[PDB]
Amino acid sequence: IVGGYTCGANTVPYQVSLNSGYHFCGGSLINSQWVVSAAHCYKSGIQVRLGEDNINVVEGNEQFISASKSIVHPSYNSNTLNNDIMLIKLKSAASLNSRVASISLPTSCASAGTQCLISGWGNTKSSGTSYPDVLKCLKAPILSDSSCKSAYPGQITSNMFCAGYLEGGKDSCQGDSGGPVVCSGKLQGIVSWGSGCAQKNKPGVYTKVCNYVSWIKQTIASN
Ligand SMILES: CP(=O)(O)c1ccc(C(=N)N)cc1
Ligand SMILES: [Ca+2]
Repeated sequence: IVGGYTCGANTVPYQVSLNSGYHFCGGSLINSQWVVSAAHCYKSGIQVRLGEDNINVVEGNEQFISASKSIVHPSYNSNTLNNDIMLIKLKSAASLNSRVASISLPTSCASAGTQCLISGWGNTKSSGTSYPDVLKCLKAPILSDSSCKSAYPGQITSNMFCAGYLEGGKDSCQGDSGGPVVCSGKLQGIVSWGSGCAQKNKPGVYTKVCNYVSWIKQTIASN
């Protein structure tokens, strides 16, 4: 997260860190046994870490659980990043309390103009590199599909939306990938891609979760 603020420990309870020896992507807890992330975050050997603030210190509220299975969307295209969404089932259910909570799936798509909360442990600079130890947050609006398509000609599909500031300076970044975009208490997006981070006229591109609700529910109902 470039240009954001320190969230505060456990103030984003559905935020997860995907660890394979080190933090490599974010994700969101959608029920006690399932996590949603970006398909471009896929790897074998994922350990899911819940209840994290400082990912380098054990502070007392963590639950580290291994994944028993991961399911990349059937239509994921790694060249275009269309359908950049994956499901990860945990080996055992997480214990839910006020600091580890699921985030509700959307019942409708959110509109341009809606303000959302984006969070993650990714890079905090647009030029160099500086990864934070504690969770960063950014409030940003969903942009209109026209400006989104204007910023990225021939690249935005109906499964994507832009959120951010055209002026630059505030955006998600590398390391935030797979993380949540929550608007009015519902998971609306997944940190997916963008050109560089926080550049002028290159807002962040997010997977449009409302389009995948049926696929998520039935996949979890059969696995
Ligand atoms: C494909 P990725 O995971 O490296 C990524 C994700 C988000 C951005 C951004 N918001 N500018 C840039 C790159
Ligand atoms: Ca920790």
